[PDB]
Amino acid sequence: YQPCDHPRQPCDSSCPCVIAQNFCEKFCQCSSECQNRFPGCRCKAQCNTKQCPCYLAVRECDPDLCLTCGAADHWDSKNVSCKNCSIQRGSKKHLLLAPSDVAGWGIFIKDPVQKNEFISEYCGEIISQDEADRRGKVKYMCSFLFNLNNDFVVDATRKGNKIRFANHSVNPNCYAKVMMVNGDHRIGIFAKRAIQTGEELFFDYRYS
Ligand SMILES: [Zn+2]
Ligand SMILES: [Zn+2]
Ligand SMILES: [Zn+2]
Ligand SMILES: [Zn+2]
Ligand SMILES: [Zn+2]
Ligand SMILES: [Zn+2]
Repeated sequence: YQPCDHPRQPCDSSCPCVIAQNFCEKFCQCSSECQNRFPGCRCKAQCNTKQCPCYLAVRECDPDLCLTCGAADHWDSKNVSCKNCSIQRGSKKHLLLAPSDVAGWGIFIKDPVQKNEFISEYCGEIISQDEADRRGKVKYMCSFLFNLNNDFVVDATRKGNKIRFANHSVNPNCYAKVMMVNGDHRIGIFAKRAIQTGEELFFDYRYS
């Protein structure tokens, strides 16, 4: 997002964040106490349903703001209380790269997953469709990209992780969410429906 910077002035009717109806983010130059900043949550635990303000706003919990859910207990890795810090923590479901049951190379999940559960971060560079076109004109052995939306693309060619091998389908069982993660947009992969162990993962490359 576009950070605001209006020294010695609050984030009022003249602040571009307030005008564009967006929260001020980590890199905005307003006070830490800016009323237009995201308040975080005060959940008991989990943070993986619409009852969590962070989850509802497509944001991971912030260790400096989400002080009660377990987001600040960053040293813990087992049966974690906040289920909305996985991208930050580098946690993912166990995945297997193997020949696809359809064709080429595929991804198989090794843990059962519920509808809308987080699977893995999809690593890569978020680039504009203009930079994606520029790259596609001029290359590597094999490139890995998908469309996030009408303006942005994720290129996993230079900075990807295993999940980049998950095949395309117009009837996918996975989807991507562009999420706010400690001031940065990062891509999360979630189950579209409940998936059982051993199932091949697919997502729609046209849009997610
Ligand atoms: Zn502002
Ligand atoms: Zn701002
Ligand atoms: Zn502000
Ligand atoms: Zn929460
Ligand atoms: Zn939170
Ligand atoms: Zn949380």
